[PDB]
Amino acid sequence: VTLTMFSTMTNDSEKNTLRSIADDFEKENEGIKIDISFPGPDYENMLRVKMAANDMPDLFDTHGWAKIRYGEYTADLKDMDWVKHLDPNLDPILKDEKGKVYAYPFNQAKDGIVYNAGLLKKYGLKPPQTLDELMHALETIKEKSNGSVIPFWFAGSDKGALAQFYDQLATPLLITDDRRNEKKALENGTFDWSDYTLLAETFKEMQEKQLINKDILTAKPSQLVELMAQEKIGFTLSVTSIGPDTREVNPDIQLGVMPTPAVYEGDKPSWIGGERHTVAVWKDSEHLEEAKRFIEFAAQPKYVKKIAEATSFPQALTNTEAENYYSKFYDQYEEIKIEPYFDRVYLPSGMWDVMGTTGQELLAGTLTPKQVSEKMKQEYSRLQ
Ligand SMILES: OC[C@H]1O[C@H](OC[C@H]2O[C@H](OC[C@H]3O[C@H](O[C@]4(CO)O[C@H](CO)[C@@H](O)[C@@H]4O)[C@H](O)[C@@H](O)[C@@H]3O)[C@H](O)[C@@H](O)[C@H]2O)[C@H](O)[C@@H](O)[C@H]1O
Repeated sequence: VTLTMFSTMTNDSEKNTLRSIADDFEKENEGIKIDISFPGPDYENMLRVKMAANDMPDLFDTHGWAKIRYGEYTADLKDMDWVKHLDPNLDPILKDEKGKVYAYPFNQAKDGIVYNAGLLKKYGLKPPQTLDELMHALETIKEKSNGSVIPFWFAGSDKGALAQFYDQLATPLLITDDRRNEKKALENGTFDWSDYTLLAETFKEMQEKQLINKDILTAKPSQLVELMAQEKIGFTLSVTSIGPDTREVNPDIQLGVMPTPAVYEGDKPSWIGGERHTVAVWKDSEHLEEAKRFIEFAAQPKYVKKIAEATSFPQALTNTEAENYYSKFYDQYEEIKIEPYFDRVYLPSGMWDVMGTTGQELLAGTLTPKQVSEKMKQEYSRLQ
């Protein structure tokens, strides 16, 4: 029997690691073969088509939507052994009031911004805690290195790489400042999107002042490691997970990680948390028990550790004696709270693609910042 498995993993390191775990399983389980697909930027649409057809892979990544999008398609995992080791922070995300456990997490999100620590030290820059401090850090980097380095780098041929910027900054913009937020209108379903303009404007000024890569619209995730590894990049969104690979290329580099900065004075930064890579079992799998056996195999301390190390993402289980990759900085920001992804819990499914699409067009010049907010509103209403 062959089990189908789908994953949102796009990093060669992590994908191979997953593959070799799948292989170790196959060699310990005679009847059972595992085929894994990694469609990356096309993942979410492929799974929407599979849900609509009700023809799901046996194992599939839920990538932040286990309950809200995939819930009806998932088998209940609550009786599996690994469950007692789930980091409590994920309890409300992967469990419901019935006791159901919707998916198994390979890791979890703790997303901010990654930077070249040695470069920041060279320009007398502390890690920015506000958007405005970030913009100033970008300006210093540019003029101080005299244009040698790209202050903030985005693989903008990939929509998600741009959506990511908006999605993270929406939190401090619209949610966390209890004096300036839009939770009520978001929970009404009446949010008008005027605030969102600030984000699009910010990105436009970043390209206006050459604070980002000029090849942003053509830049691909492939190219990042190379440039970080040769000290031509100040900042990237932490989700690019390049610290493992760039170290393997150049062990001299001191990278740091910092939370997503605040937008309004008085507000604090936030880590953005929740699911990153998960595997759920299709409720209607013909090999339910085999599919769960893969998960049980994968949840062994050793394989948790393998998969943990293949990224810089923190671990999801409490059972691993291993420290998180950036535990050093996390101690330094023990004060900072964790927020869920803005699009995962405050928006209907669909807004992520619009976020990324409109990020591209802003950069290409097809839309002004105001017209970006307008497209988001239009699509947000359409989704209700
Ligand atoms: O991050 C918030 C986002 O989370 C879910 O999105 C799922 C996501 O899956 C694919 O990307 C996963 C991929 O992300 C990283 O890689 C890149 C390049 O660094 O970053 C982009 C996302 O910011 C991504 O498109 C690029 O591949 C990460 O390093 C890697 O480990 C991950 O496997 C897909 O490409 C992307 O578009 C998304 O569909 C969630 O569904 C979203 O709603 C949102 O909350």
